[PDB]
Amino acid sequence: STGSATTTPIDSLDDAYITPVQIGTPAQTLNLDFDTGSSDLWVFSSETTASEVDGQTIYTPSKSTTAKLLSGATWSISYGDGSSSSGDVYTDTVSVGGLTVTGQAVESAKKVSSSFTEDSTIDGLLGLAFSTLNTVSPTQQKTFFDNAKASLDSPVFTADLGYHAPGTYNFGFIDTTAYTGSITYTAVSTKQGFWEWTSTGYAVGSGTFKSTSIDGIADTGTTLLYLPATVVSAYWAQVSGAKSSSSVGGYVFPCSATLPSFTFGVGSARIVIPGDYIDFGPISTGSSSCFGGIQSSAGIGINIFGDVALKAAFVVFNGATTPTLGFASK
Repeated sequence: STGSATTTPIDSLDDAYITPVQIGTPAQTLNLDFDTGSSDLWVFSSETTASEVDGQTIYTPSKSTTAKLLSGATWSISYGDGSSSSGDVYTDTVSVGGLTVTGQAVESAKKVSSSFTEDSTIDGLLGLAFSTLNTVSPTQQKTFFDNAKASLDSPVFTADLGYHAPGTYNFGFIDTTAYTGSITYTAVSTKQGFWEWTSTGYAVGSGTFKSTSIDGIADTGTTLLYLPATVVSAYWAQVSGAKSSSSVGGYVFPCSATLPSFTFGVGSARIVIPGDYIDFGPISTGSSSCFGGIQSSAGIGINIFGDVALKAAFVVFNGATTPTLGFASK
């Protein structure tokens, strides 16, 4: 089997992407944030504290003839941005782009933190990291991809995120029309539960490539590109007036600037992020200070190849017995 679904930016900055997902019988369609940096499929629901729902579409398990309470199971998750959610668990039928999994754990939120409530466009998350990170207790649950893998034509999914435009998540096949050149594959460590790999270096604009190993994660659920402070300083030093602002929380730059591109290495191959992809717009409405798309990871503990980086490539998440990542230009 295969599946193919369109993923759409939630706003004019590409802050996140939502993909329609069918849950239950008859189908209830929710728009979920596919997140290769976490491993829980959780939704706003009829159980969510009413004051914490503000415009989202909810899953109502009592209206699904295929829903079953997973007795005793609870979940609770906290993300790198400080947001969180928790609740109980049902199993139900879940379909993405024509690909159906029966018995998928659907984690029903009883509580969500303010940033989730405040974002009316995201009805939940669909985790695509390794199932060892799933938070369900006392019996850990598998991701949608893990449950689907054996049925897929090939044990892979691909992320093709657009710049200010829709893109595609495919399951079970590699669309050879969706990229240019060849796909370069690189080793993955699953020891932390992430799609963790080592970039071979970077360049700023037309500058020379610096060969240096940068360990990080391919994370569709993080907006920006977080890299070591040395790399990020080298980038922003090429932008007149750019500076790190402790009050804003990162590098800002004059909105009048034209930004240089940023290249990262994948083996001997190179992925170029155009300068425009690094512009996240005014820090507050009407400001002439703009927020940068490349930021320091120094306070995180891990480097993160988020959407800013991933949207410049066609990315293969290869879930073969030994997982690997593939990157192609497009």
